[PDB]
Amino acid sequence: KWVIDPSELTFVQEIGSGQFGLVHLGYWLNKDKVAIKTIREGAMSEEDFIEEAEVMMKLSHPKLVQLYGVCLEQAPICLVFEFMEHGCLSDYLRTQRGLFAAETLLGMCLDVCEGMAYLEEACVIHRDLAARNCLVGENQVIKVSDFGMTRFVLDDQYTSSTGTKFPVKWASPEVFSFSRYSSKSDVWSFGVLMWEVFSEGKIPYENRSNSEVVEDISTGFRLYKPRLASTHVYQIMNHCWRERPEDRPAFSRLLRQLAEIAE
Ligand SMILES: Nc1ncnc2c1ncn2[C@@H]1O[C@H](COP(=O)(O)OP(=O)(O)O)[C@@H](O)[C@H]1O
Ligand SMILES: CC(C)Oc1ccc2cccc(-n3cc(NC(N)=O)c(C(N)=O)n3)c2c1
Repeated sequence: KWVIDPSELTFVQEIGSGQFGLVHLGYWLNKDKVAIKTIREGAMSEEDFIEEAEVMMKLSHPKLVQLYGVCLEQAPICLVFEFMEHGCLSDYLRTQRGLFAAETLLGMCLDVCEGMAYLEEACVIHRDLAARNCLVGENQVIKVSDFGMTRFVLDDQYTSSTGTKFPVKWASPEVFSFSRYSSKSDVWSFGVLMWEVFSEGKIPYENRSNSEVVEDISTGFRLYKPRLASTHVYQIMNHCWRERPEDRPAFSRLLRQLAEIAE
């Protein structure tokens, strides 16, 4: 089962604060060390989430952070995840800026691409892929996390394309216009993630408001090439940012293309 009883969890240390609550390092009885995220009441549709648990627990891949289960005996509920020692990728890049070899940055993109190729085959859409949603583990492995979570977030300012906190910077035109999510909209987001990785954690379109990003993208403007990205890597980024979803590569194609470049 995916239900974890409160007696099977022990909170050891606070890791940090998230959008919807605290994150602790803890232990899960007879299992492993875990990261536990406490979810503020009202932040997510808990009943909708619990309905998909039996199906979603079957997803397992080396490049996806495992969500082991939920502790829901009383509010606030807890989500129990695999512990990722080095934390989020966006912070990891920013803190180690200037210490990365270009091969390591391409390797991080390849780990994410592998995890995303598994979700694409599984017909699971992430909806908010970004470096902030990737985590860094043992020996600097990158794993994707939080796929599908925006379908349960109750704050309309984040989930509505016309909302003030919407992640427009990682959104394809059909997502920011119509909320038309697909694995091809995740490919657009993946191109922005590659830009974040090769820029060592810079924020995309930092000099633009959300409406300015929409106008810029719609008139054909794209993110500039980071210094560390080769012209071949930047070409693949641009393929992710094609206006028509049908013209973007699938993750299965990107994985082969990026691997050929790396190997
Ligand atoms: N699985 C995990 N393992 C280790 N640290 C984690 C894990 N999930 C989240 N964290 C850490 O918890 C903090 C907040 O996490 P996150 O829940 O992603 O907040 P937010 O959703 O606002 O980004 C960050 O410092 C992040 O590195
Ligand atoms: C206990 C888990 C399996 O329950 C759910 C229920 C609904 C879900 C809906 C969307 C996505 C889910 N989801 C998210 C996951 N992992 C991370 N790191 O976010 C996993 C997994 N199997 O590792 N499943 C869900 C996971």
